[PDB]
Amino acid sequence: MEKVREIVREGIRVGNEDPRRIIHAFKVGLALVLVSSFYYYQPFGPFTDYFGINAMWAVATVVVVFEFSVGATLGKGLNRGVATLVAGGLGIGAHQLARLSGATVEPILLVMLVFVQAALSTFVRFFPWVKTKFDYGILIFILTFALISLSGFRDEEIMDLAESRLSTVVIGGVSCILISIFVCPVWAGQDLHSLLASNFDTLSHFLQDFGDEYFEDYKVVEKRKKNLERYKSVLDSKSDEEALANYAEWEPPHGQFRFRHPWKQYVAVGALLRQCAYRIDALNSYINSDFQIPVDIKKKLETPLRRMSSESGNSMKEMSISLKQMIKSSSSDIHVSNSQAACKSLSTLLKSGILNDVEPLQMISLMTTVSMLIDIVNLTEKISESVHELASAARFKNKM
Amino acid sequence: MEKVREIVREGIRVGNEDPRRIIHAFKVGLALVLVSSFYYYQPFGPFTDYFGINAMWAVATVVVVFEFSVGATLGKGLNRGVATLVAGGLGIGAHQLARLSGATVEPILLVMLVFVQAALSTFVRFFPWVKTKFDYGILIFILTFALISLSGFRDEEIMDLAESRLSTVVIGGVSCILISIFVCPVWAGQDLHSLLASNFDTLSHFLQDFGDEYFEDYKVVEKRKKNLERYKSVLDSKSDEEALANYAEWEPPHGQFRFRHPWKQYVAVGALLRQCAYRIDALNSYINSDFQIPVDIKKKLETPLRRMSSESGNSMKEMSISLKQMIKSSSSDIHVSNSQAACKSLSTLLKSGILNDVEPLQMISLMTTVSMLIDIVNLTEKISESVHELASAARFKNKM
Ligand SMILES: [Al+3]
Ligand SMILES: [Al+3]
Repeated sequence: MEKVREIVREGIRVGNEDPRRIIHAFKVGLALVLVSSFYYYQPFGPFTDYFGINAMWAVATVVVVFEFSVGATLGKGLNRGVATLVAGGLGIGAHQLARLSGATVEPILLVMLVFVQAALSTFVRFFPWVKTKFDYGILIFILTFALISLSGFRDEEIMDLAESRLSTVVIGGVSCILISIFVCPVWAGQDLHSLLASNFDTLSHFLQDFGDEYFEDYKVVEKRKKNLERYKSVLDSKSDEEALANYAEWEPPHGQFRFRHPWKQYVAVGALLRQCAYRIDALNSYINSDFQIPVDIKKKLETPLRRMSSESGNSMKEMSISLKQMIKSSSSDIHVSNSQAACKSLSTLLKSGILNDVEPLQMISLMTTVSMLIDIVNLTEKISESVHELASAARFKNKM
Repeated sequence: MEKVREIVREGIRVGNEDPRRIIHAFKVGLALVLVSSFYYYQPFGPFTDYFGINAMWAVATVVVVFEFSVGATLGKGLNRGVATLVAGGLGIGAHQLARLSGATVEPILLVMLVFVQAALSTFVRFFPWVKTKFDYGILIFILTFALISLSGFRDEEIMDLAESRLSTVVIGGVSCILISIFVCPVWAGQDLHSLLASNFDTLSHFLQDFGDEYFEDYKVVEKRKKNLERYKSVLDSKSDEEALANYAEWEPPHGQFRFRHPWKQYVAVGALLRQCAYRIDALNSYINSDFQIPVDIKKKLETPLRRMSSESGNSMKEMSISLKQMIKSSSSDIHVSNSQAACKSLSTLLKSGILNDVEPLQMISLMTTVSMLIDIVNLTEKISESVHELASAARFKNKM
């Protein structure tokens, strides 16, 4: 009874985190009902020959092929389709040759050709190009060749069997793709777009909050969560960006997104934000340490550090705003030039010799923080140029 | 002809990088030949009822289940086995109930139970626990229930069909696992162990080379590769560590490794090395910059920075040596205490005021480098304690 309560509240939070998981769970069952009723009630005619010979394979296709995104099922469906076509042609050819050879060497020769192909294709599944794009196609290539060659049929039956396999894969895959595209779509390109703009938002949050909280019992643990967990969620999402980009390359043009859309540029901007998260991680550790400088030693540098941190935070905020609405923007340029002027003001402040009355270990912590902020300012200048190049590549609208 | 040359040399380098890919490609074809000859020649008797009714499903199982590691195929095989057992029992039960209800409502009630289960299981595939361990088991659960419920057989035939499905999954999976375990094994626990010791080695390489090359046309690009690519290979391997740990939790005890072996501690030590790679990344950027300090300004600090960097490099080297031979070691403690004494010597050197005749922008770069080295020294102290706790958890041998 107790673990029943735990699993129903776990289901409650999994559904509450994204409700499109509930709609995807209904779309899978709808595709199963649609495919099974097509092969049972047989609408236009009582099809025979290869049409209604096998119908468990259509349900196998729909269960395997359906996926949460649109590019995920389109990738699985197109891989399964072309692999079944090619391996079906090679399977009919293998049965022709092995029948032509002999009558008792025929199971021997067929199992040797299956050994050779499997070995050949299992080695090709370690190539990096085939690994990132078409690994499932090579698996279905092995599978379909070994189904057709190692069956116990003959020169007509094999032909019917190959056609049946090809036709039931096409019907199951097309039913999956039409329900995926036309009911409630979950585009992976929109999820990559939203994940990028959310990452910009969390970094802007830390920069403004560092501009305040650098110069100050459960509230300490609350702000500990609010600082640490956000940029630590940025660092652990290299893989999510990689996966959504591989899916979003498969999708058709929808809405605002053009047919050609630069997803590799999205992963490049994600990598630059991860470098900013490295520097933000270093700052956080120093902030949370126990060895803290006396506060007025920071208060003699409190002006241009506040200006640098706040203006780079506003630059990240304006870039996230311009990516959420897909426009070309020029607010980030003004907020970047202000941080550049603040860095030059700090460089003229440091020659004034205001740090000649300070212990050098405090100077170690102080010059670490100044170096981290200068690095983050130059990094946000790079991300501003890169987001501008992404905004011209995707042909964002020119409204502003 | 030209792309043929390109693909054969790509195959040459893919085989040369790891030759166990060639042996795995032979093991897959051997499992296909073994399974197909078992179902064709039918050794002990001409089995009937459920034994030789279906034999394409054994080859489907062997193609899908076989994987490069040992824990990978053991995970796929055990997931497929228990999912086929449970969904077979529920499928026979569903056909019993739907036959008991009516005679014309029976296809309607069967397709509604398939809709409910698919919806129920596709929602559970978003849980994080089920996602990291048993996602393929839930997929085979959907598949086997929908094969048994949506067939056109009746009260005896269904029973034979369920048993046949269960028996051919067990035979294909056991043939895969015995060839995987008993021919040439590729253990994923040994690959995680070797990947950890290699990561320690690349970090030790950078620390010694930084101790030399901090104080100095294609040779510049050569050492650019030799510095940059190593620690950048450390940073991009969070996922590899995660995947090999999930596989290595499935494996039986082999050789030196005990039945209980702490793979989560391996991923914890990998995370601490990734923090060291963050700090090493910051140092590299400064080293490669164009704004360089005049060299004698570094040469007045050249002594304890050399001692700190070299002793932490020797500590990483001794930890990698002790992890390659699986012993408990005490060389890392002496090499850590030397770096601690060097840090205190630097702290007494900085109070002497040798940095009062230097421009403060040069002091910014200098105090950045000193802060990075102090952070790396304290980090290697943490990794030394954590590798000691891993070395007692796994009960390494006490030879030294
Ligand atoms: Al015909
Ligand atoms: Al019987």
